[PDB]
Amino acid sequence: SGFRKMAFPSGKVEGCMVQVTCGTTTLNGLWLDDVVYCPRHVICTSEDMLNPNYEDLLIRKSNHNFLVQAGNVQLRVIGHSMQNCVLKLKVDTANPKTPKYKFVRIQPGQTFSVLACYNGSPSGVYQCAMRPNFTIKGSFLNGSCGSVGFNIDYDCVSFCYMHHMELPTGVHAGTDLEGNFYGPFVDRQTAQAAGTDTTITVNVLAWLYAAVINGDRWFLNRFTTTLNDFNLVAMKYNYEPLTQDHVDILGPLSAQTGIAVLDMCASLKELLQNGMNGRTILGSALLEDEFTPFDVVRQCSGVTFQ
Amino acid sequence: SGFRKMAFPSGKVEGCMVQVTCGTTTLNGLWLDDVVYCPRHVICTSEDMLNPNYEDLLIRKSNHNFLVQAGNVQLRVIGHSMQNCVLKLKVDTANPKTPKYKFVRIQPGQTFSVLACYNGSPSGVYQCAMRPNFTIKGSFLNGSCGSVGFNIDYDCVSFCYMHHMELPTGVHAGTDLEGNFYGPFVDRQTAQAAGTDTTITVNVLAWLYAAVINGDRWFLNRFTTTLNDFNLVAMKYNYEPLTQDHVDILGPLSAQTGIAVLDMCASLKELLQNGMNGRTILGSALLEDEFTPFDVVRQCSGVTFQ
Repeated sequence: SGFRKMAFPSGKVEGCMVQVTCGTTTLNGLWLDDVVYCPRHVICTSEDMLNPNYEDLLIRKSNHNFLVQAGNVQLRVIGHSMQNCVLKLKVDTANPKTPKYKFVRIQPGQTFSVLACYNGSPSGVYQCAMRPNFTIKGSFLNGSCGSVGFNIDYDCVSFCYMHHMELPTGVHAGTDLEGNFYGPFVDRQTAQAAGTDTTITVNVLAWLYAAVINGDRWFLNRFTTTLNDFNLVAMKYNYEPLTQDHVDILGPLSAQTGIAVLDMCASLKELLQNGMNGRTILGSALLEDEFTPFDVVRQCSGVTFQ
Repeated sequence: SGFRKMAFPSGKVEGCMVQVTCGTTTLNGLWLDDVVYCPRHVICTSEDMLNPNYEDLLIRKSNHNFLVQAGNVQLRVIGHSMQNCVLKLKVDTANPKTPKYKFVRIQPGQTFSVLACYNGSPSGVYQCAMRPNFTIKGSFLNGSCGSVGFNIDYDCVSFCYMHHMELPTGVHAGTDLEGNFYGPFVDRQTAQAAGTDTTITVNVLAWLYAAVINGDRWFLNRFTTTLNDFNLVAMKYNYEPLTQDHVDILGPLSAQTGIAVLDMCASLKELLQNGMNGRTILGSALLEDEFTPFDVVRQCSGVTFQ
């Protein structure tokens, strides 16, 4: 038993992290096959970030201007191209540690593991979620750019996030592995405002199911509710509205615990109005929304990977 | 910026996990060099656990009774010995992926990363702490026995925990890599009661320092206090008493933020009495004690590893 904020094993990603240097800037890159992916603002100086013209900055760069280093082995750049907001440096050597990988663009509310790196060297791993405003609440310092978020399906590594910038508000924004930013953000140092950071209601319900599995049942009440009457209360507290698709995803958890989705909603509705009265749920005094229904199933059933 | 419950990269440990089977029981093992370490209750049946005599059970076992499997490669057991509560199965093949490792016995309050495994296959990684009652609040299912806790110092992997059993209360107990249990626990299925689970005060202070670094300062008050007057209030709330050694460890954090240790204690003392009044600190409505002062420095400065 027990429930922890669990990340995926990062071994298969550690062997793909390299150090990319272009001029004075040095950040991390993702070495898969004979291509290295990195944020395109590696070609910028501290002054260029205020208003960069990436097309013009890239003209004055040649293949021999990029220093790709894997530990102590130097990679030779044979060709460079800019796809959206990422650079694709084609190197001469393929990565022998290239795993069965895949590029995926996730939706808000999904979770993934982040491997924070500095100078191509791994520093730590943690789990987080794509907020509804397309930001993530991560832990990044200067030089962490190029760190990647990923999930694992048995033996396949699904890359879904590359870190690009920290907003003046302390939250983090990045792109998929094709160079398309999540949200309306751009890679320049300017005041960019994010929207309302709502709570991922479907994730909260999955977390309450995990609590019942582990013995916490005090929040179970005698009431029920309707999908509409719940969303009416949810919107008032800046909670994402619940749809029928969300009910279908919670089906397995409903079957294992013997508690209907709408009944669990009635317990949550009560919690949203009356609070938690100093009690805790799974050792937390707040409602957690960084576990998806799949995360709960995976952790409460012991799913392994290559 | 930002602050996350960060675990160490598990790549160097993934390559050391194997599957150990003896009769009907199958659990995980740690393959370092030509030796495989695993819990000794792998030789027990479900009935033997109620009152096992490990000496007598081990006599009826030969080297060819243990099935050590690394992925799809079979290991040959050449010699077995029982050191305290762990079995040391000497195999014929040395692990080519053996990292610079080290066995260490940690003290209560220290933190480490856990690699939860099933059938020798990694499942997830999370960070946790050795509670003052020598238990850990982990996430383990049946078959997770043999999973290891570890830290990383640059290129050296320090193994400090092996999981053995789940207590009837839902908490977890295990041994160091020499087979000595943490706490007064034994590897048999019987009612074992743990003591008072107090709060690790030194870790809470380190966490408050991390908050100030990241912009949360509302808890900073105008008071101060003495080491004795604080411990008087701490003991009332089941907090570990603070010693001078703890003050010395918080020195660097005191220098970076410009806030004296005793002043931060005065802020904590206030929080312990008046509560948090619905406010949060680093996104938490409770006082966190699973970050050591070293963890905070490491995450707020970007320490990398091999």
